[PDB]
Amino acid sequence: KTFTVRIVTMDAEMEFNCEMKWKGKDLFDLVCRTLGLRETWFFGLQYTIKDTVAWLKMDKKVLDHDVSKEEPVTFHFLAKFYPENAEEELVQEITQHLFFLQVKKQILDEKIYCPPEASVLLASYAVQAKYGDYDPSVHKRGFLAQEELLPKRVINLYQMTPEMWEERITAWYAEHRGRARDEAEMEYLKIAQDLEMYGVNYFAIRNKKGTELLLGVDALGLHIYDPENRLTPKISFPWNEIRNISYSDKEFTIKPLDKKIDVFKFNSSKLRVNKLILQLCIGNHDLFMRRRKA
Amino acid sequence: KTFTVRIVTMDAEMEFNCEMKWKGKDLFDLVCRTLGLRETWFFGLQYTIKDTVAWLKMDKKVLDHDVSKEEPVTFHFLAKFYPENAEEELVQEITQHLFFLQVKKQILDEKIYCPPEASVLLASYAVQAKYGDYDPSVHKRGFLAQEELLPKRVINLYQMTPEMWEERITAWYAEHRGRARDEAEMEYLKIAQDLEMYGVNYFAIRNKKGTELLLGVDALGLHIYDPENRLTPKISFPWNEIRNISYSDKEFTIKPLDKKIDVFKFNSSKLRVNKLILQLCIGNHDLFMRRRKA
Repeated sequence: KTFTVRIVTMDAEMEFNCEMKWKGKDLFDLVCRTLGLRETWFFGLQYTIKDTVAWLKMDKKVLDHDVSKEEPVTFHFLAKFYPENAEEELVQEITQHLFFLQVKKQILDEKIYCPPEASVLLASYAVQAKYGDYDPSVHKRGFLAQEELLPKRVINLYQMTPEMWEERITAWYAEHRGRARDEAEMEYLKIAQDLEMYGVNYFAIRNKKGTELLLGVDALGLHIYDPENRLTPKISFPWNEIRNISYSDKEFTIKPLDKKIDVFKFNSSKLRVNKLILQLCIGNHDLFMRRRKA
Repeated sequence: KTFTVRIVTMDAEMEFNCEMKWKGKDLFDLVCRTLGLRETWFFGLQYTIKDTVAWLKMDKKVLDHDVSKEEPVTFHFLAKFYPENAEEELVQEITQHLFFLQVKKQILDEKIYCPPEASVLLASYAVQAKYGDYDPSVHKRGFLAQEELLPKRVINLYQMTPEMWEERITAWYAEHRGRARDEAEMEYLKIAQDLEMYGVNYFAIRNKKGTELLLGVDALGLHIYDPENRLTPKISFPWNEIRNISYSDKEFTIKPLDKKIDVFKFNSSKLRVNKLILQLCIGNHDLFMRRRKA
């Protein structure tokens, strides 16, 4: 027969009857159809193995994955890949909305570094999206007292009173009058996507000299960071300038298209992490080309 | 022989020896070459007839123009047309720079409406472009005291001292650390180009019911505004939807390509103004078509 699956989006949770033998693709397609989401290339169904993220594979039976067999089998529907320009690439409202909620949560939880003035500008669009137009007759002093709008780190950097933080957000909010909810969420993405950590998946690696570094995998390419600086990578390899990315035991090899550049090798200890790195490299390389033409 | 011509750019003033019989084209080309400017189609050499703007005509002798002959004969080198997409179309540093200075002055002079928070963010990029990275050891409280950074309109909307505005501007300025000066000017333009009044030439007109209205001519088309609202036009005629634009006496006729829409007629009495409207319509329409390979 079927087994119950619970799907958690950034919006809500829902359940479906999964045919005991369906593959990831079947379940994934059903979720996307239900949401009315056709820009499917950015999304996946996430589960966790130990303390590492993993994504359902399209060509593999759902119950063959390393997931609890206990009903309901639960997956989180999330963006696995990010566009380079949200305004250009995200055509549907549902798609824009789900990116907005996912990225906002990353900002509020300090997964993406966001400086204070940017955080206030972002909060003002989140307020527009939720409340609609500012109206001083309805939105009186203190109207935002129970809303989570800013990263905690930002409060630590400024020594302002509750009233002054509210005023700073309101000031920007007042200038968005006339903007529809969906527009506000897109404006939010437009600002967020310029943040240096936006859309980057970081992994601890070691180069051949044994130096601890971070690998960043993103929509633009593969990047090497010093561990103390997640903002600006020291080396970048654009997706269209990489010939091959292979893995064997704890070692990855980045093969440049330009033969004048030597192959770049690094090590990564966890098998489950390496599997994820490969998933993200293949997918990002793919979308990079798709978004460019072809 | 020659006569001295004074050319005023947004950067500085310079003088040239203009041959007694040179045409507009000769003097314009000399100015562009001197600036190292090849993206010349956006620019012209401006003078004033009574209270109205006028542009040097390329095929007419400089001295046959209705310009004061008191040496130095003076022209202002200015953008007459604006790109639809500044980041894409303004490729040379000089072109970007001249656009940046001219639009900034429009903002500071209140020719383009700009709300307060936007004004501060804009100012912060103007500061990055002028001073380079924020350095608190050099840029002490008060370092911006003699700079004109915000529209007077904005300053007068609040009870804030110059030091308080400096604080707001500095907070943003601090977040631009690492941005090159030319890049900061482009960031300024990207924000400015989205302001509702950006790039619009306005003219007082009367429709056939005798109603006072404003004609807006810009890179995208022709627009009809209520005089009390220069931000949002009530009617827009995109350039690719207009057959032709002409006038006879004080009457202009806009002829839609969609025969289902009646021609739009309006009056404008000042001949000097009507000549300017025509030039701006022809040039904008022509550039719009050319951007679209037609």
